[PDB]
Amino acid sequence: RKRILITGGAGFVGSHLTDKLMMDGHEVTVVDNFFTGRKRNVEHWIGHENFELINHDVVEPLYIEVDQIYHLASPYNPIKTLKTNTIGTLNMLGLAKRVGARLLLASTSEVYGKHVAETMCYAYMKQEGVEVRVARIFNTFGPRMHMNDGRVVSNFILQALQGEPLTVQTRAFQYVSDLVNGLVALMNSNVSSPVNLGNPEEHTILEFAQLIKNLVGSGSEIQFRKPDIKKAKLMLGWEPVVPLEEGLNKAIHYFRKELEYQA
Amino acid sequence: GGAGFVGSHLTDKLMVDNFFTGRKRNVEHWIINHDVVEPLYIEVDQYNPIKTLKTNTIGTLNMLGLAKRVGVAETMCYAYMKQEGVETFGPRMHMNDGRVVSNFILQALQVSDLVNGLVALMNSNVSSPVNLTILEFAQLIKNLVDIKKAKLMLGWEPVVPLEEGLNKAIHYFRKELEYQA
Amino acid sequence: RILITGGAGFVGSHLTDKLMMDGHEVTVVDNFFTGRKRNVEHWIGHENFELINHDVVEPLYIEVDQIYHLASPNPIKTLKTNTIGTLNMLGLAKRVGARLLLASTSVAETMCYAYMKQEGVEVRVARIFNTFQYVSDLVNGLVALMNSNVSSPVNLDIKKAKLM
Amino acid sequence: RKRILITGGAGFVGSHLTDKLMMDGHEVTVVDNFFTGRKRNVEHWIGHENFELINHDVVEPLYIEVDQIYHLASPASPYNPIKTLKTNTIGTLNMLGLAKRVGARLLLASTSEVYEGKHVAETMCYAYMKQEGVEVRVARIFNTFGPRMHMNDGRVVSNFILQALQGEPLTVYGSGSQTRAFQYVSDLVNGLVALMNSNVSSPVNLGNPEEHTILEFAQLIKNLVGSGSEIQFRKPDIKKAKLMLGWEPVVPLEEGLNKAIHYFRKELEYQA
Amino acid sequence: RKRILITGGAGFVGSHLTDKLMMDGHEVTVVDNFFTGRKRNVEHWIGHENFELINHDVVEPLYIEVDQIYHLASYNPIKTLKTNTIGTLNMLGLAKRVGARLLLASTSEVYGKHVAETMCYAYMKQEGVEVRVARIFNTFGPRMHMNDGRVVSNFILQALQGEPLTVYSQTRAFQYVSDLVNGLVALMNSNVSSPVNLGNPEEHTILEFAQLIKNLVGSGSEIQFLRKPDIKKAKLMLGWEPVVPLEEGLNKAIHYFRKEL
Amino acid sequence: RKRILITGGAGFVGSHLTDKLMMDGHEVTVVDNFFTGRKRNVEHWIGHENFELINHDVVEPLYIEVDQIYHLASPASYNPIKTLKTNTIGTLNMLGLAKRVGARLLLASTSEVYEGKHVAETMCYAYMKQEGVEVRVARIFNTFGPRMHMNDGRVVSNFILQALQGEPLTVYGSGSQTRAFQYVSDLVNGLVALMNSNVSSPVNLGNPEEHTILEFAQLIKNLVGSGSEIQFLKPDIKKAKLMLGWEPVVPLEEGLNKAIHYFRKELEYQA
Ligand SMILES: NC(=O)c1ccc[n+]([C@@H]2O[C@H](COP(=O)([O-])OP(=O)(O)OC[C@H]3O[C@@H](n4cnc5c(N)ncnc54)[C@H](O)[C@@H]3O)[C@@H](O)[C@H]2O)c1
Ligand SMILES: NC(=O)c1ccc[n+]([C@@H]2O[C@H](COP(=O)([O-])OP(=O)(O)OC[C@H]3O[C@@H](n4cnc5c(N)ncnc54)[C@H](O)[C@@H]3O)[C@@H](O)[C@H]2O)c1
Ligand SMILES: NC(=O)c1ccc[n+]([C@@H]2O[C@H](COP(=O)([O-])OP(=O)(O)OC[C@H]3O[C@@H](n4cnc5c(N)ncnc54)[C@H](O)[C@@H]3O)[C@@H](O)[C@H]2O)c1
Ligand SMILES: NC(=O)c1ccc[n+]([C@@H]2O[C@H](COP(=O)([O-])OP(=O)(O)OC[C@H]3O[C@@H](n4cnc5c(N)ncnc54)[C@H](O)[C@@H]3O)[C@@H](O)[C@H]2O)c1
Ligand SMILES: NC(=O)c1ccc[n+]([C@@H]2O[C@H](COP(=O)([O-])OP(=O)(O)OC[C@H]3O[C@@H](n4cnc5c(N)ncnc54)[C@H](O)[C@@H]3O)[C@@H](O)[C@H]2O)c1
Ligand SMILES: NC(=O)c1ccc[n+]([C@@H]2O[C@H](COP(=O)([O-])OP(=O)(O)OC[C@H]3O[C@@H](n4cnc5c(N)ncnc54)[C@H](O)[C@@H]3O)[C@@H](O)[C@H]2O)c1
Ligand SMILES: O=c1ccn([C@@H]2O[C@H](COP(=O)(O)OP(=O)(O)O)[C@@H](O)[C@H]2O)c(=O)[nH]1
Repeated sequence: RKRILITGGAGFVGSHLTDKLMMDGHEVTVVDNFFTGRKRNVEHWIGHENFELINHDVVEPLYIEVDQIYHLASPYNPIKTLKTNTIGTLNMLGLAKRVGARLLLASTSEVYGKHVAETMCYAYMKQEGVEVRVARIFNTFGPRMHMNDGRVVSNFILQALQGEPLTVQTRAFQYVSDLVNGLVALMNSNVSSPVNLGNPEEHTILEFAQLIKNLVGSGSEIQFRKPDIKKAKLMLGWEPVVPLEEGLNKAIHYFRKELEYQA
Repeated sequence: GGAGFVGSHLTDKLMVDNFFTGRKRNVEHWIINHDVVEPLYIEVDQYNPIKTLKTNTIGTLNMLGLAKRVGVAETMCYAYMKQEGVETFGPRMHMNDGRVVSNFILQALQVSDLVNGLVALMNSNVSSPVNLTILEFAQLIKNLVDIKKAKLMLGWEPVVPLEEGLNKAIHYFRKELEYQA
Repeated sequence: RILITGGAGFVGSHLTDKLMMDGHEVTVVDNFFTGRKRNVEHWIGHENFELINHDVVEPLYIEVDQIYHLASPNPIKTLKTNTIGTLNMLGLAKRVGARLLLASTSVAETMCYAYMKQEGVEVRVARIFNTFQYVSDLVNGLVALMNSNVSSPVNLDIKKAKLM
Repeated sequence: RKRILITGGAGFVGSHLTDKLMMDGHEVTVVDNFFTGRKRNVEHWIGHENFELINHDVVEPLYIEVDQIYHLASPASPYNPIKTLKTNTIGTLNMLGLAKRVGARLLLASTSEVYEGKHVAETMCYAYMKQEGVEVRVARIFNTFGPRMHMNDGRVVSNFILQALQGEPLTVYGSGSQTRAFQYVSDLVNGLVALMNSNVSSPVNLGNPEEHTILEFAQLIKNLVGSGSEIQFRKPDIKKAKLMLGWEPVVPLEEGLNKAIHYFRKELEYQA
Repeated sequence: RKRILITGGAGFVGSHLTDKLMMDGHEVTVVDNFFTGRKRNVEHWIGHENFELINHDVVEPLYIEVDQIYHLASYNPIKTLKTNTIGTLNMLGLAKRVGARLLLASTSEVYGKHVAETMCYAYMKQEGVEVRVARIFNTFGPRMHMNDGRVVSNFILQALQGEPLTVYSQTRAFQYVSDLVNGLVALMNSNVSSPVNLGNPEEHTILEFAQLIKNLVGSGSEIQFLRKPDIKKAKLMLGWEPVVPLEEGLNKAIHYFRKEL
Repeated sequence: RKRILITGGAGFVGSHLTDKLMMDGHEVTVVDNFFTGRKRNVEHWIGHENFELINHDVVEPLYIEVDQIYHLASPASYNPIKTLKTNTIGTLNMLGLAKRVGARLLLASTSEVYEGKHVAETMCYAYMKQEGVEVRVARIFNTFGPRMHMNDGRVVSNFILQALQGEPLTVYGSGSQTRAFQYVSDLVNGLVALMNSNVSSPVNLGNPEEHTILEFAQLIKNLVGSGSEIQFLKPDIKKAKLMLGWEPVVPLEEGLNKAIHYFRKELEYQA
């Protein structure tokens, strides 16, 4: 069992990763500045002997002894984002260099500051021999996700839950636990080249509208880049195993829980 | 300290926090992550005991070092005054604090007047300190499920009755417990 | 290895002598705000003594075994000394595993029991009374209280000190 | 007349830019860490009342009162990727912060290679413009040659001048049908000053659209040098600069090559 | 009347200087880390509206708004060098910043206080800092250091104790302190940039001093064996000269030593 | 073989030292802020595995792990305040470094102690006495050779310049005053000898062989092959000779020729 640091672990993906790593009995250190993260996503672990929550900004230098580093800190405010993606990543690479820790960069499918984040990691690998991992994350959904990210899956759930009409090409979405398995898979693998972590199983916009409507139980009216993971299938033995129905239900539950709290 | 219980209701009426015991949801309808232990520079007009003690002392020292710059914590206020010329239940409250009233509500389910009193003492010239049955609470919560100095120097008094105050608090407690499921 | 903050003072300097007579590596930290360097100058030069011009509100990084924190003197500087200065010695204590004795009177106490409960700092709190009690006996009491096992407060009603 | 700061001003382009701004009577300050720049490139201005040379790294914060900022600070690649990346990102952020703090206009010297860190460098300038209202300018610079240029930059024009001067055979990869577009530095320098004082905050290509085949450069340089050397075996679109700035390369190739050949020859003789 | 900073103003020369400037109704400020100075030397003034004491090391940057800076701050060799170099750099830095006239208290052993001189003239030449350099000669009087080891202290100590005056024919000249202070203020408020000798041009041999002090102490003590100050420049520019006879001087100094012991 | 730090190693003396120590197979680190030094004087070693160049100012604290420290970082003569700070704060720092990492420090002082070089020596002995730092002090006399500052107002530099440029060789007085000059490789050998010796007291490193001003003028005139017109207007190394067994071995004509070559190459570059 290892000492793991998770930047942005108080967010959507980070908190779910935090759950799994705590379950495996690791010393998880979460660093978050709560810009888009919430203390609530990890508050169940506050007090636990192997967990620690630090209100810290990755733009500011951080000095801790850890074994692994999941760098997931990246949020409207373009300057703060650019500084986080660059100065923040440089710092985590500096920290991994100083304490001899492995760093996984949570990059994005949008690379087809995140682009230069990949490069910075490879700059430290090529030059300072820092063990790096680069995951190219595609569209991900689930509990604790940002409800108003304007994305097509979130809108349909919201509109369905409030009885509003569902206002309406293919979309690929993966459940968050799939991604979390993928990150952990990649982290402990020996693949240092970039790896696509997304769900290649696509569905049309209308198909999601019709599926979510049924799963919610609403009387709402309907008005008027596919991820290739053959590398992950082969190098990691990884693929999404959580069915669309099971994942959507857990997410619908979370949204439902949140909307009732705002009344 | 405005991301808290009294902090949020005081922010509300008038329209910096590390979210240690505060939450963003308490003020997010108006949208700095700063620990008051660290020196803060902005131009204005008006469980873990170590962190609590460092906050109340080093923190209050800063705000007095800020107040002085831009024009036991009680004693530090009067030290700055003399030397440097420097001048409860409700929603969003801590449920698991251990308070008698709070405990009864949790077992049964299973503040604006303070905001006025802070404002009234603030815009007044009184720097001197000013103050702002068990069964009957139990039987009332079950159904629904000395300030004389503030009366002469301020003319302020609590005007919200007891039942108006508990029901508004009960609503909040219920809302939270459903969220925990 | 013993560190005495405010050891160029009334009590600190008699405390300084007694500990230098027993041959401990005394280090006196002081800012001379109220303490006179004459009080301890007769020790300057010897191998065991060291005098450091230092204000406790500024962090102090030294390596000692015991800390006789007696630093206490303009009301604002007095409050920064009692609060921050104490937080800096408990931080020094916690950092170098030093046993700390507070010199309370008949807030800093609370910090001292905070660091014991939370960070496991060995602390000693002496509620000192009016001294001119004679100073030689107070040193006897402070030195006795440091090398004992009583964490709680002890007056120097001395029913507790006499029996413990 | 203005107070101008030039980061990387001790290098190839920056020093030529420095010459021009000094001649125009400005208070030019050069900030450089001499990682690839040379003090000789600007030593002629040292002592002059309007010039100041600072040994500074743009990765470290800098606080000086200026009106305009020419951000040319970026090492070249023949090397040290971490320092390059840190310079292009933390360096730019430092200068954008300065420009915001003192109300200064910043021209970023970007590159044609964006068609690393130069890309995210552009984005940061616009982030500051959009959010902090900082006046920014972005030049996308194409291949530039001339005096004070790095001779071993692996570039095709540098190699031909070198091999010709040493009587070595001029090596041509392939059939030499590939085309290369090169601008003299005083042209680029002219584009940069124009762009700075214009009101075009969108990226502007500064390059020489006049192309020539590899074989054409080989033979021209061969003749201009006067050697018995043997021959062995992204085009800049600048209509935006031509229209918004009234700028175009006006220095003929021959005049520019003679001057570059001179610099190389003077340097090679000093290394003997 | 001006805002005067005096570094080392709690020392021997420093403190008598603080006495005059305070008596003249100035706003004096002492910055001192107490390395070889004592609070009782200036305790007389603490609490006064125009006096302020600061326990401060000049090796650490200082930022106060003063008009004139008397830089007198100066066993432990490394700390002394740091104090005399960095310390002086800081006060010259301070003076450049708040436009103050700095007077350096240099010594006659210049014939690193030499470099402190050279720094003051580079800040004058290059940054336009008004500077005053006093080359100070051997001084004695009240509040002087009994155990410093100089020929005059040992000859009062050993006289007063009854111990033999230890003598190692060569000549020394000594001025009284109230005379060095009068000439320090006179140099500050003058227009002389170049260094000016502050001393007493009356040499006495080493053995002469030992028998002299004896007849002043009047104790049963025996004797057992084992750069002349030119002040003409200070005369004509400053109108300053030692006015205190040696005899009266040594008496006042013995009265300090005898009271202490 | 040791890890050696050379401050100011991009200067005249420093780069020639750097060459020698790199040839001897040491791990040489050059620290310089290029205020009077030039990267070209050392660039041939950049890329080599045992060489590292750091653009650093010794007035700023430096933390490196080394065995020996050659402290040559001091500008030549303009800006007095920066010279003063480098010689004092710069030295305090390099001694502070030496104390922290246990390194032997050689200070390059000057014969002018017969500015800031005097007090630089004292600081070294303060650290030796108080902090047990192993220190060495070389009192360097006038040195000439390739890579030297040409416009240092020095009598030999001026004579080569004026001769190379066909200008008249101006000689003040009758030119009967005498000057002693050493070639740089001689000075370097002395420095390495002084560094690896056990002599911690100051040691003069100079060429005791003196010549009159007019003698240098006429020799330099002849060695250049110029038609320049002539117009009109001491190092004691016996301790170095005995303790280190060192003495200058490079003849004057040989040293002057190599120096004349350097000046000549430089003036042509200034065309
Ligand atoms: N969410 C997706 O579907 C998706 C898609 C592609 C890529 N990704 C990648 O996955 C990672 C996790 O994203 P998410 O969807 O959980 O977003 P999120 O906002 O839930 O997670 C970001 C977390 O980082 C923290 N943070 C941001 N800036 C910080 C700073 N300067 N200092 C300290 N903490 C800071 C925030 O407070 C938040 O807790 C992201 O980095 C993103 O690039 C996510
Ligand atoms: N509510 C009551 O009945 C009551 C009773 C007695 C005293 N008080 C006083 O009234 C004040 C209001 O209490 P509340 O009910 O709003 O508590 P709260 O916990 O809701 O709010 C306190 C806020 O201060 C912030 N904070 C704490 N330590 C900090 C630090 N070191 N740096 C930055 N921010 C920090 C927390 O994040 C929190 O938001 C409290 O300070 C307390 O001292 C309240
Ligand atoms: N008998 C009494 O006089 C009496 C009565 C009640 C309480 N006490 C307590 O006993 C303790 C000893 O008191 P004392 O009379 O010996 O004190 P004192 O005033 O004689 O000595 C206090 C010492 O602390 C030093 N000091 C003050 N502030 C400092 C700072 N910020 N940093 C470093 N040094 C600093 C002073 O220079 C002085 O040497 C005190 O802490 C006081 O609270 C004493
Ligand atoms: N010259 C070309 O052909 C060409 C082509 C495309 C783009 N550009 C752009 O033009 C700009 C200037 O190019 P150049 O050929 O003059 O480059 P150059 O390599 O000759 O000079 C860059 C200058 O900046 C200095 N510098 C480097 N890193 C620094 C740091 N971290 N802090 C402070 N100073 C630093 C270097 O020493 C050098 O003087 C570059 O940014 C380059 O991207 C040039
Ligand atoms: N009086 C003489 O015999 C004599 C003779 C020649 C020269 N001088 C010069 O006159 C000046 C005054 O001498 P003095 O006899 O008063 O000496 P002194 O030792 O009595 O005075 C020195 C004062 O400087 C202070 N000091 C020392 N280091 C300090 C630091 N780092 N920061 C702040 N304060 C510091 C000490 O606390 C002390 O008060 C000295 O500079 C000395 O060089 C004196
Ligand atoms: N050659 C001589 O004639 C001679 C005579 C007497 C003494 N010396 C001494 O020999 C040493 C070498 O002198 P030189 O002739 O090589 O002169 P130089 O000017 O060529 O060497 C000084 C070197 O130190 C560097 N430097 C200056 N300030 C610095 C700082 N703050 N940080 C880092 N580097 C800095 C300069 O860039 C330069 O490379 C000097 O200490 C000088 O005092 C030389
Ligand atoms: O005059 C200045 C002001 C800013 N900075 C640097 O530029 C960075 C970015 O500035 P910004 O305003 O974005 O950051 P902030 O000061 O608000 O934290 C800062 O970290 C500073 O280090 C600078 O070099 N010169």
